[PDB]
Amino acid sequence: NINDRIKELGTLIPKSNDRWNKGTILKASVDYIRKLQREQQRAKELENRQKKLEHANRHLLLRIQELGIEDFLKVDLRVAKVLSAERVEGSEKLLKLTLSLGDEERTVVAGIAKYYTPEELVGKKIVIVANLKPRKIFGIESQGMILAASDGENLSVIVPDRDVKEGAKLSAAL
Amino acid sequence: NINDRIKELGTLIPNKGTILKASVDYIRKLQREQQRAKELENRQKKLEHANRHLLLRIQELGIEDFLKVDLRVAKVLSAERVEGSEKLLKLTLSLGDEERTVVAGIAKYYTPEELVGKKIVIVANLKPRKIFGIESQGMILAASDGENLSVIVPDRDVKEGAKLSAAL
Repeated sequence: NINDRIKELGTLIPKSNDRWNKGTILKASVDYIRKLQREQQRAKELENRQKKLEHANRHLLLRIQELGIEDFLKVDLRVAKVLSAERVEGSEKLLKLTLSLGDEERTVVAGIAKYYTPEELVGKKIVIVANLKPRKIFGIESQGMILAASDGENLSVIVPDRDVKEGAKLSAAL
Repeated sequence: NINDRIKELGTLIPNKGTILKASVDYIRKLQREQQRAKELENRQKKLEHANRHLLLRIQELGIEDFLKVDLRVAKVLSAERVEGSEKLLKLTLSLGDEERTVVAGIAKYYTPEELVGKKIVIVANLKPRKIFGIESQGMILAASDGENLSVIVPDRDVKEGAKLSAAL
């Protein structure tokens, strides 16, 4: 009832290595508590610095990843229209896209051959990066590049919600 | 003292058996919450590394951003006030190799007579911006305090078109 609980306090209290009375085993208790009280309060004050540092770290990712208008304007995203698509012989991954920006016709290469059929591409309004650097592929020049979104399993080209005249430049204005 | 110091345990936690039994609970609780702090004290060890890596990255990012700016000394060749505007000055500037044209908004703070001839620091790479009829290839550095506008000039004399460099 009482002595067992005081004896229990003896178990939780660290090794005394000293007399086993009743008051002594109770004295250490208020000592133990007071110390633990001090520790947690010092640790609790420390945690506030960690959170203050937590946000501070995040806020530094924003700063380092910030885009800016002018940097963005250097990237020219425009809606295109597919004219034809043919599978490349000797490759089960590449498709040669013929695109229409209204005025300029472009030749792009895409890896969606497994995920996309030429028949379903013709007529589709896909978004591309026109400015993007040509990378010679299979002895063929890929003028501009195609935007994609991949989970690894699922491949997806990008499309405007409504239909729009081919060639429209994507803006972030208002 | 036994009862009085037990009573002290009453002031500790925010009937003799009740608070005694309420003490072991406070103990067991504290014996857990402290065991966590030792992990959170090692958590904040990794967050110390994070701040370290990001700053050095920002530092490198900061230095890289500076070298993008090609600060070059130019020499005013002409200065004529723009017509219909009381704030603009079209300035022809020799850099020693090619004479660029630059508009400056320092009309109210300067006379063309006092200006012409002085070797001033400008921003070279700055994109050419057309300002009502003139194609300014770069822009000039001017300090403003609200009371005084001041163009920027090297302390000693140096060859025109010199590349203003910071140390590193």
